[PDB]
Amino acid sequence: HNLHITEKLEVLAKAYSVQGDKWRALGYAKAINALKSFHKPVTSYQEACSIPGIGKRMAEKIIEILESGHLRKLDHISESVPVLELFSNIWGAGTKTAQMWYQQGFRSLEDIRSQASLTTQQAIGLKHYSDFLERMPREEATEIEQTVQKAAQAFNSGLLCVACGSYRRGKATCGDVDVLITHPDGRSHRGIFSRLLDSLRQEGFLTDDLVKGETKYLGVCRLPGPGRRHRRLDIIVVPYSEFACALLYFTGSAHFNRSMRALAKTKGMSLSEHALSTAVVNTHGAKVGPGRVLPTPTEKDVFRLLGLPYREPAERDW
DNA sequence: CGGCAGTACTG
DNA sequence: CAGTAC
DNA sequence: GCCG
Ligand SMILES: Nc1ccn([C@H]2C[C@H](O)[C@@H](COP(=O)(O)OP(=O)(O)OP(=O)(O)O)O2)c(=O)n1
Ligand SMILES: [Ca+2]
Ligand code: NA
Ligand code: NA
Repeated sequence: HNLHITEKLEVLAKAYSVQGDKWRALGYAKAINALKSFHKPVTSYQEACSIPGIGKRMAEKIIEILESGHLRKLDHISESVPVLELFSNIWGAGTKTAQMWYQQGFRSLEDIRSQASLTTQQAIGLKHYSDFLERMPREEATEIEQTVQKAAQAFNSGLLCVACGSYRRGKATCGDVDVLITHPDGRSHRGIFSRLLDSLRQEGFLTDDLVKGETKYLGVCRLPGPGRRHRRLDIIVVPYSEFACALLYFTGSAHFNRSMRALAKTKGMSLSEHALSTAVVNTHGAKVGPGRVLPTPTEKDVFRLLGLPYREPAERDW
């Protein structure tokens, strides 16, 4: 493996990310992930400059670690970065909020609890700071999925409930659970949140609400009994016609999703959680021209329409 | 030069 | 709207 | 940061 250039680069990428330089961190993340899974430990520059996701600047960076075992840029990391990471790991606080709290003199979560002004969402995030940093065993995700299914199938036994994300990709542990709900009849999915969430609330299962939209719920749940932790839970209701694209999107991974949107763009197509469709119309779309929705009854058709072989969820774990 | 996704909340 | 998240 |  490459673990003597990546380890240095990953410290720079984190500092860029927590300081809000989202695009530079992207390029670092890609270039790093390239190094991770390369067959060979890289030897020198051409080898580098001739790599996908490694350009002149990164190439220069790559030889320093090769030539010197050190990269000078690592000596100019702001002392703020660890605190910014601490603050942005609060659900609901991002880089802008973290930088403002830092500028205001806050340095610890005790400072935040006692003096910061917090949104409803950030207060819930703070209250579950440790829990939301933990992963749950996939068997607990199954229990959470079944709790949603049981509550849903009580109002309409036709409803289909599927846990996506890292659960559907087969991982041993899961950061949170994303439950997708549809109905093959095409309509009965509409307006089920009021009853479903009221039902899950009457349990004591749902403990906090983060986002209560018309098709999307983001909140916090806890199963009964001792030794249970609070978990992040999303519930997304989609029409049956979008089910394939929604399953793909919410199964991820997020890096797999990014690669698929890029591949779709090469074919003049758009890929979202709602549809695979023909482009609107320079770059980043056009002003007029809605585009056509391509028929995607199953996940397999999205791959096919992109000219790609079907990948089971476990093989999307990029 | 400029995209690297578009949309959904929240306030 | 800006910020955050998916 | 990467890329076209
Ligand atoms: N920035 C993001 C965030 C999410 N997603 C999609 C793909 C993810 O798989 C899915 C669910 O979001 P999560 O953050 O829960 O993704 P995972 O379940 O894969 O995260 P984890 O590895 O912790 O399990 O939404 C995306 O495309 N882009
Ligand atoms: Ca998840
Ligand atoms: Na956060
Ligand atoms: Na999630």
